[PDB]
Amino acid sequence: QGMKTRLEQVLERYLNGREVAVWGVPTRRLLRALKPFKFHTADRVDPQYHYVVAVTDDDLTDFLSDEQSKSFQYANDYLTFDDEGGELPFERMCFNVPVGRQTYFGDGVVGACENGYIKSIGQFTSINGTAEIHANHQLNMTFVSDDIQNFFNEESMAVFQEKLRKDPKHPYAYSKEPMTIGSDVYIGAHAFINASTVTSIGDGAIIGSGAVVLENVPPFAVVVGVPARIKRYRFSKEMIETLLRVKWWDWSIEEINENVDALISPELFMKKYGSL
Amino acid sequence: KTRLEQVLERYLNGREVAVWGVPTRRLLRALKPFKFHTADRVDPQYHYVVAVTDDDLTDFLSDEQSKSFQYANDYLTFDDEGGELPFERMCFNVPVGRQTYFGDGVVGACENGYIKSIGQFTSINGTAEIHANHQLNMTFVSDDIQNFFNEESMAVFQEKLRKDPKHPYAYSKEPMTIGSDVYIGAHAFINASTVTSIGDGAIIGSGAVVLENVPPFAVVVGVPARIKRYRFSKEMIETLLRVKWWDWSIEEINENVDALISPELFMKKYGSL
Amino acid sequence: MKTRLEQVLERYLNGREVAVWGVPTRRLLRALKPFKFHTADRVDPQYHYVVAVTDDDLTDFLSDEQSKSFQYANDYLTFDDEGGELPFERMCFNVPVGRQTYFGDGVVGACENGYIKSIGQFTSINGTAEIHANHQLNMTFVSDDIQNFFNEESMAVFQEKLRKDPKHPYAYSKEPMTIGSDVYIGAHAFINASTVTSIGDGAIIGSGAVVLENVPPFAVVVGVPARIKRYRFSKEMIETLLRVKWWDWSIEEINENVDALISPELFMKKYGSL
Ligand SMILES: NC[C@H]1O[C@H](O[C@H]2[C@H](O)[C@@H](O[C@H]3O[C@H](CO)[C@@H](O)[C@H](N)[C@H]3O)[C@H](N)C[C@@H]2N)[C@H](N)C[C@@H]1O
Ligand SMILES: NC[C@H]1O[C@H](O[C@H]2[C@H](O)[C@@H](O[C@H]3O[C@H](CO)[C@@H](O)[C@H](N)[C@H]3O)[C@H](N)C[C@@H]2N)[C@H](N)C[C@@H]1O
Ligand SMILES: NC[C@H]1O[C@H](O[C@H]2[C@H](O)[C@@H](O[C@H]3O[C@H](CO)[C@@H](O)[C@H](N)[C@H]3O)[C@H](N)C[C@@H]2N)[C@H](N)C[C@@H]1O
Ligand SMILES: [Cl-]
Ligand SMILES: [Cl-]
Ligand SMILES: [Cl-]
Repeated sequence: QGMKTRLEQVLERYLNGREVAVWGVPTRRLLRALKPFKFHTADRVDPQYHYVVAVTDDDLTDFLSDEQSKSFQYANDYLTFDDEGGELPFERMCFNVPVGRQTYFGDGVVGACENGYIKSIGQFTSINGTAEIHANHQLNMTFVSDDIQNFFNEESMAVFQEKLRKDPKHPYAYSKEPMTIGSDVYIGAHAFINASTVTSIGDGAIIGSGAVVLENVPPFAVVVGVPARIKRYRFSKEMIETLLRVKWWDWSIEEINENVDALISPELFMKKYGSL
Repeated sequence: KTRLEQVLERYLNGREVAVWGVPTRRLLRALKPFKFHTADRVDPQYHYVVAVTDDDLTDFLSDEQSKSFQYANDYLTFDDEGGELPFERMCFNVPVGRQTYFGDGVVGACENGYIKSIGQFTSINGTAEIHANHQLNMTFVSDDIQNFFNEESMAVFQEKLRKDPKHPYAYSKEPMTIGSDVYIGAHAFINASTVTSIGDGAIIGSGAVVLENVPPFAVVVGVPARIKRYRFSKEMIETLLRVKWWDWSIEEINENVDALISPELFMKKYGSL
Repeated sequence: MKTRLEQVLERYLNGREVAVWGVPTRRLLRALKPFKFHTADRVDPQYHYVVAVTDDDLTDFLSDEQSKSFQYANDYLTFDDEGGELPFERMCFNVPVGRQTYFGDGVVGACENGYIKSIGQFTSINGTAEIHANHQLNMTFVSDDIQNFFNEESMAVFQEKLRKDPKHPYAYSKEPMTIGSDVYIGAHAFINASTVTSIGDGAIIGSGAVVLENVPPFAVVVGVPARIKRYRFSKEMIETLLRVKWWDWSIEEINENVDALISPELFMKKYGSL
């Protein structure tokens, strides 16, 4: 019943008949994910024969200081286990939340993926690890608690859950669409997005540090403050829609390199793609 | 007395602890008064499974063996001092009511003597923080400078700290009482030097910085925290404080679930008249 | 690049054996390779330097009755605590940190990213404080890891605009930030490494404050964004504090002026300018 690890998705694509070399104190969840593969505790490693798996980020710090690590490419030959939110060169799943290329995030939103709060996360999105995404409890009852249900019997729970499924303010993200976090998004430190009231973080939206987001963010909007407010937009409204049609975040690696000057210069991006 | 110890004193029932995960020195110290082993084949009739990390419990509950293990009754996580429980428990020496949970920041607050008790059915976000102020009336704001103080220098340092009316390090003030039916959001902050109570039913929004007492059933948001609304009318707040549903038995909670679900039904039933 | 533990063992081990309290990690064994270590059992400070692997391991040790004879730093230390205070000036990565100054893992990462030039003495930084920089905001994209798809030539142009940018994305083309002495920083506080270069001596950053520019010495900043609430002392006292620099005193001098450090009024009647 174990969900598919981020490590499992990498090994499925890059192990290539090698043996996994565990770098660090192995854990029960790691051993569980490493069952269908040949693995051993790492000593002397070779990218021809071994794929290095550092258990903790502390273990990766140790591996990347070692001389043997210089022959190992990120993702292609090594990876960290305890980093479910780490970026990848391909489109992955987090639990069952699709996550695009070069998109990383922390543990608060990994849990938000587990809670069914997020529908999907786009490409090239940078989310600070300390960002958090939680829902609201019911606000229309005599109690605000959630774990009182542990004391509810079958009859008391049927009538509790029935009201939640009808609450139009979506407690615990009920009866609402899971939120989509677009591509080219930046989320600052200590940011919070209410999962009960937000369904869309637009493409290109920039959420400032310490911002509390209670509503949808328009595409390429910059929001700051408690509560978050639109301070500026990244580009004009004509480039905003042109961006939403050109969709550079879905290019190939060869196309990204072939349009580097357009990605580096928004003015040149317009002179190249803003055809009418 | 650790949280695992309080459960094992209650629900182990002569079984043997099954350690799901790599054991730590502190867990090995707590499991000393019982027999234990590394979990392989587990049966809830023979074993109480104890997951070391939250990552261990996730692996255990996804195993086909956990299908007959009940929460707290048959299993528990050791590195979850702030996890909820079906009976009133102690966090260090801070009482905590039933179905109430918090994070490690609040755990350290309990350890620092900042909290007097935490009520029933209270939901505290793990990223919530509770710290006190340093001394602000002296030439230095540092605390660890006292590590360079000798026996005579700290006699006068500690002397003025306890005289300080602003309660540096929560000095000369009652510890903080967090009521029942309380909700506190993520990244919230409560100042242990200037806050003595969070009322019953109080709701602290995410990202809110609480510097003064929150009234019962008040909804506070912002930096600093300010009251945005009250949960119920004044009359229901009076009756909610006389009834105290959070102290009901499991029986009364299930019997009056209709009153717990609808505030208006609660009002006619337990209201004054 | 010595660790916090390596710095302490080179100075206080004194021919003893390090006794490891807890399950040893890969990075701890590597730090302990030049020393004589073994699993802790029965420990004596005349014989052993107890090393606790995790914060959770040290709590277990100090509750044990064998810890009653050990002293902090001199006789025991925690491994996973690069931001923990020390009774001497230390090096976090390659960032000088003053005596009795502590921070959390976010600021340790800020030292690793080169965002911090130095951190003063007797500075108290909450563990949930953060110091991150801005990505480029004058481009078509805000991503950083998109550069993992950049080839050799595209990387050149990208890195070129970054060093040209006057707003200092990723703290480029700007001086690393200085954090003064006798500074306090509340929980959940954030300092932008792209636009800040100095946290003045004696500054106080209140909880939840978003500091977007330099904080003067002895100013108290709060809010989102952070603005000056008050100053700890008068303008004349700040100027005397900046010349006296009590945070550079010897342990003897600190005790000899414990009355001047406790009462600001006594500090001025003794060090105030003529
Ligand atoms: N190191 C400096 C960089 O840090 C961040 O990016 C980096 C992220 O912080 C990294 O995040 C990793 O570390 C963070 C915690 O710091 C974890 O939350 C996250 N899941 C884990 O993947 C991620 N793996 C790589 C990415 N380029 C900043 N957004 C940009 C900055 O230049
Ligand atoms: N999983 C989704 C739910 O998460 C929270 O509740 C849950 C709490 O977050 C849980 O708390 C546990 O997990 C949290 C988060 O990591 C820890 O901070 C906490 N110390 C630990 O005890 C607790 N054990 C169960 C409770 N239902 C939300 N308040 C409600 C939400 O529906
Ligand atoms: N316990 C109560 C005290 O907490 C803090 O200080 C304490 C610091 O928070 C401690 O910092 C340690 O604990 C913190 C918090 O977990 C970690 O962020 C930090 N890396 C770790 O070194 C440090 N080792 C000791 C110092 N007296 C307050 N600043 C003062 C308060 O009286
Ligand atoms: Cl629920
Ligand atoms: Cl103290
Ligand atoms: Cl870069």
